[PDB]
Amino acid sequence: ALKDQLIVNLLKEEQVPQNKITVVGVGAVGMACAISILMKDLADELALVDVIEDKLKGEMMDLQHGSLFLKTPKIVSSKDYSVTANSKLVIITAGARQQEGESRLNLVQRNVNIFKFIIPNVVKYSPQCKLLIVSNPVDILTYVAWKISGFPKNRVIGSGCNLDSARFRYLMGERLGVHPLSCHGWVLGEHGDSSVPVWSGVNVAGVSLKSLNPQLGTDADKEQWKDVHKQVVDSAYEVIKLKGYTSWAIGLSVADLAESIMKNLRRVHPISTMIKGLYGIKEDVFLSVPCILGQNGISDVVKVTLTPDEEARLKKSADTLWGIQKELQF
Amino acid sequence: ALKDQLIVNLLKVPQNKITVVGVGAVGMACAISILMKDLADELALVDVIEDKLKGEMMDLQHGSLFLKTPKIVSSKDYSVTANSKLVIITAGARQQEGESRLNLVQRNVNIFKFIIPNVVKYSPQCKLLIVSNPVDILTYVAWKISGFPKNRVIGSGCNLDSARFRYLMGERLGVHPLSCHGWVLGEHGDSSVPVWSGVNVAGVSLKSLNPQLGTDADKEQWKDVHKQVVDSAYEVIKLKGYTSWAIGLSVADLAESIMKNLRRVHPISTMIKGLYGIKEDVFLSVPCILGQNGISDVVKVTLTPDEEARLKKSADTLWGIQKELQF
Amino acid sequence: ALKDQLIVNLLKEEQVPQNKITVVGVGAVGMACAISILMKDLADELALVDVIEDKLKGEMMDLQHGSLFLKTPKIVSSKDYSVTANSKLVIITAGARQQEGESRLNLVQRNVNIFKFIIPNVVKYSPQCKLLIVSNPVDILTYVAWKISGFPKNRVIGSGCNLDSARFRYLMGERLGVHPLSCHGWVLGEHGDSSVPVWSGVNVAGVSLKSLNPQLGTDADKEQWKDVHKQVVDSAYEVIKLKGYTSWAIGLSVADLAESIMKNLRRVHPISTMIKGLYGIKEDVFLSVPCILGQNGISDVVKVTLTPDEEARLKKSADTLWGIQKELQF
Amino acid sequence: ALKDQLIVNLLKEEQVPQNKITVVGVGAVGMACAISILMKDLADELALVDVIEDKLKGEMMDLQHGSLFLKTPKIVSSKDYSVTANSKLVIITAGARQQEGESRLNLVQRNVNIFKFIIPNVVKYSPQCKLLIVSNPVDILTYVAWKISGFPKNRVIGSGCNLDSARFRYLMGERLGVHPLSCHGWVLGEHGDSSVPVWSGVNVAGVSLKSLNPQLGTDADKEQWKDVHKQVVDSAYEVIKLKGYTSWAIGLSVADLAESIMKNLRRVHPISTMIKGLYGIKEDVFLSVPCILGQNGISDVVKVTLTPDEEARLKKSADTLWGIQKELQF
Ligand SMILES: CNc1nc2ccc(NC(C)=O)cc2s1
Ligand SMILES: CNc1nc2ccc(NC(C)=O)cc2s1
Ligand SMILES: CNc1nc2ccc(NC(C)=O)cc2s1
Ligand SMILES: CNc1nc2ccc(NC(C)=O)cc2s1
Repeated sequence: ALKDQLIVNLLKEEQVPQNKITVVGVGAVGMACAISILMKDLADELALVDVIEDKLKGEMMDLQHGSLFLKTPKIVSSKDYSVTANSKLVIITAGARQQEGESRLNLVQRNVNIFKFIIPNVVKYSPQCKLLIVSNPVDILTYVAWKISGFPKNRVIGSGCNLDSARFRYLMGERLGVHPLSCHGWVLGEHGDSSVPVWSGVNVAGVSLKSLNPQLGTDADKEQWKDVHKQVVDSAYEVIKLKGYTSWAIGLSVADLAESIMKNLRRVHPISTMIKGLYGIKEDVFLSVPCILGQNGISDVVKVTLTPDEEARLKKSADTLWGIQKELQF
Repeated sequence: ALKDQLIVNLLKVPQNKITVVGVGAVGMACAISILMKDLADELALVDVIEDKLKGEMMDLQHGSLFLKTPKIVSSKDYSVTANSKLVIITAGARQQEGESRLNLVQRNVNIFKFIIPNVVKYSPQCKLLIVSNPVDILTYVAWKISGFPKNRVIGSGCNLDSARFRYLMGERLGVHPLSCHGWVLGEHGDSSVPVWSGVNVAGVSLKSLNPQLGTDADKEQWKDVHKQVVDSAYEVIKLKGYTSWAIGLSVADLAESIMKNLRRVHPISTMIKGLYGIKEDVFLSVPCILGQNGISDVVKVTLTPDEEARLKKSADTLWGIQKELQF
Repeated sequence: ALKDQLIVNLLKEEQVPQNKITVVGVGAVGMACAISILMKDLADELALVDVIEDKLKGEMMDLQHGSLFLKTPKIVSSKDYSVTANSKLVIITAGARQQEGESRLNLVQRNVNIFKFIIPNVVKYSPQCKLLIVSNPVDILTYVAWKISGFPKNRVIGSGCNLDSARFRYLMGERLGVHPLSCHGWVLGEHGDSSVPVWSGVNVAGVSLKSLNPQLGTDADKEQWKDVHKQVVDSAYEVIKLKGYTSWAIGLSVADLAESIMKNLRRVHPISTMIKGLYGIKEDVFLSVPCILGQNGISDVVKVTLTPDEEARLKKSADTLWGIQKELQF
Repeated sequence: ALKDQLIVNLLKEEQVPQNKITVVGVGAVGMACAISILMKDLADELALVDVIEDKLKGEMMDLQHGSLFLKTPKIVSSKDYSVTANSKLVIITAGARQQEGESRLNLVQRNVNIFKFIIPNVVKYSPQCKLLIVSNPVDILTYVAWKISGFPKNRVIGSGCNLDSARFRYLMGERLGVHPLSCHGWVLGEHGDSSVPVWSGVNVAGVSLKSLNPQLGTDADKEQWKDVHKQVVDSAYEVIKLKGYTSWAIGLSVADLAESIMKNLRRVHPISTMIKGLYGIKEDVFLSVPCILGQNGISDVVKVTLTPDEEARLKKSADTLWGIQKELQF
């Protein structure tokens, strides 16, 4: 054989991937996660799982054909979860998505049913994985993943408000003429209608914008900064209305979270976690708060100081989400 | 104003602007890969479907926190493309299941009659990167319509075909594609030419280890690797309905050589009149040095009698189509 | 020629670089700036200039030999400033540097005299450039480079406290178990002994550490956070005491500023610019305050809200700098 | 405590890194390897070891102070090898270095002695690491580390001719007006004076320069391409004369090798390995041939077809190294 003429093999294999990531679902969100992760060099192996064989194989092939331009030497796919074995991070994007005028919360019974199959099959083959949930309603489905998997809370993460805050910071940037990296501000709570802009923390160079205008984000605000939060809440729906779905931004947001996990960075992200014990919340609610993210998932939670109004808005989001949790049928 | 309370302003054009024409799957794959390789300080998108266009723009803009391209704009109106260093054309009818890219030619020539003069109007000194199919004929057309000197009119050509060939060779050999070397030239399509004479790892000619390499007499039928290269788009189209990611990555690799003036060699579409035994204004892929002025030099690959035959055949097939077309 | 057999030239070769950077000085600082810039792919041409013929050629050669691993296709050097033609960014690292036990301010007479030569030669060949001053005392020398150059003040930028703030954020993250990217805090004023830690802006996820612990950074602070700023002031002197000089941190700091300039990012950095008009300051003092940095340099200045003590401290830094700058002749 | 007021901790972590790299030796070569590996985001922990305590701690601090600009969250140093525990890759750059005019082979007994201390300490704390030898003479010192470590030969790699081949490709590029990435050519054998340029493999776009010019690299060569290989052999001496040492190109070369290993790329590099059984070599000689390099080190060797003259040169290189190697006191 030509190969053996050209190459002397010196070593019996033992290929056990060291930085493997799995993306479950090859819809537009999942493939946006994939290309973003590939282009950030975060993994030595990428596996894709879905239920439509042809679509899955074609997406796998299309990525493989770009390998020259990449640094991820093994891209694989199967309907069978054994392909995901030894993943450090498994990203769940499968399930029904919201239509125009439909709340993400309306997706819950359909995606719970799907999760009942996906989660046990995922955790089966990857004892070291973190589970990053992207499917919606993301906060409820992170709770669901946690309950079905039996994983400890640090290992079950929801993409949560990482995108909402990125959007908030983009829109703020545009108003001030400053790059979003230098515009700081947190949208917490539900990834959806009841999210909470934390005006008290919104700043450039440590300068509190609320300190300069204490009516920031209220109806009295002459510059109507609340509209920036409204734009954040409406963003997914506006993009859905224009191009049919969203993909690129969530892909990049998920890639940003993957980077923190895979590279043990311990950056702070507003992502879905259990918050029993904070802000007077006494039940097992999952919602976005600022969490320190690394190789063991969420190891630490930042206790954001909230005004009485912000705290009320967060408890409100927490009641909403708990109310849907009480509808869950395991 | 809050802004004025916060910031003292002291000072009232982009220098590395890229435009992508067409926000179909190819176009948007180009856009995401360009954004993720930090090649541009402004990205403009142009298409004719207003809602689709604005939505893709917005979806990109929402990821800005995670990118280093501070201005992302879109419009149907080509004034948005002004001052582009590079303009990438991906628009037009796209390859369909079970059909040659050559089936798309007249309709795309018609559309280029509109797009190209509008691009030239707002960026008279850009480099044009044609991706639309059939890319070899459309690169020629772009050149004729624009009036640009030929160095500034480049087709994505066989960059991707060669990438696919090096992936497949790497999979056979257990080696990364970066370390597997080999060229697919000619048409970006069914008449492409694998230059077996050049295929090598670490400077070791595979033909030296297997003289029949790529012929019918090759006991390990490496010709099938080229067959896989030719069929690849057809199979991917059959499976997922179009191709996007590999071509976006390929186009971004080329944008990088242009924007960074790398002078790397790529098998990309250029006018081959008076080279490799060819007499008409045919564009096809040969290895070209690519940089800030586009294509400045061509590598004269030493072709076997056959490889030269296949290459002249690929040229004939294309000039066959190009001949009998109206513009 | 083999070249002509191999290659047909189709185009006359009128090369003019589009993203050229020059580094003046190939001491440890300049070469650290060089390698960091080269590894962030910010330039299509790198020019080096110094006065020691052999050292310059050797440094250039060593970089050139790495070209396969880089994406900067032309690296050149010369004593003659014609080598620097057409630069978009020129970085000045040349001049005397402080010994152990010597103030950066003690370098000023030597480095003013050298700037009288360097600055007109840079401007002669790079009429479109921004000037990034790194040579010390950086605040006074930015003022000097501005005066000599005839450039507008937006295009004459001092590396300032970009490094001091990076040190502060590193030390803070170390204490808190958080990546520096998520620890926010500004050190302003002189890049030197009179710098000001802005405790009122120090935060994680928008949470003010001073609201948590009002004594933050005072002598009554039970965790002695003032020790963090003292480590920042002393950093250069400690590293100089240990390895003889500093290089890697300042190289990375300068590369960070080069990125914002070359990619027109409009990030906010604490860098040296004129502050006449703010904080009661009447004279042409240059010091660090947070500025928006982009392709035309510093286009905007953020007005940080300072406590009375912080502001008094910033005004004293200005006074210190004016004390030396008022005596300069050039 | 302020940390606890700010942050709630969820779990006591496994603080064991997944992608740890250690650099032994913090002279110019070691620190250029360090800055390059930092800027390529290859590791989640960088450990430095050397024997001079002050210089060691100064270099650690200087790197540490740039953390904000990096994605390597822990940088540590110690003269104690406990600091290196759980390294995936340990890069040995320590020992005496070429003075001006000095042959790398002249360093051999000094560096074998240093290695009798270094290697067992490294192996104690990372029994599963790959070893990357950079110290000179690198071929013989790779043999020494292999013998002392007791590792299987796949896990003991010498940086070899990776740099010599990068230099060759740089020079060919500047001759042809092509980027080094698109110029191909292999320099094999000893990293030093007896290296062998393989003229038969020298190509652009698969076009053999020898096919164009049948006298390429020979005494008859109109254009004296052999000068190009002479320049490769002479490069380190020239740079040492000019700047006193070499650092940047070797830093970049070592980082490129680290990348292949750490990301399991399975690229081919001309690096130091045992070539017993090739080219009629009957003894445990280490020298550079093209090797497939990945997460288990050197898994495969490409068999280059050499002319009789090229093979004779290569066996000459083999004999030279074996003369010294075969009599080592250890
Ligand atoms: C077990 N049921 C399902 N598994 C999966 C896995 C992936 C996907 N994909 C999408 C895009 O929703 C859908 C389903 S439905
Ligand atoms: C007739 N003019 C046209 N311009 C454009 C510009 C972009 C596109 N988009 C695609 C993907 O075909 C289609 C057209 S048709
Ligand atoms: C008097 N002019 C001078 N120009 C330069 C340019 C560079 C340097 N080098 C350093 C490292 O200070 C020193 C001088 S002195
Ligand atoms: C006692 N053995 C030694 N270990 C080491 C470790 C590092 C270095 N460093 C250099 C610069 O040679 C030298 C030695 S000598």
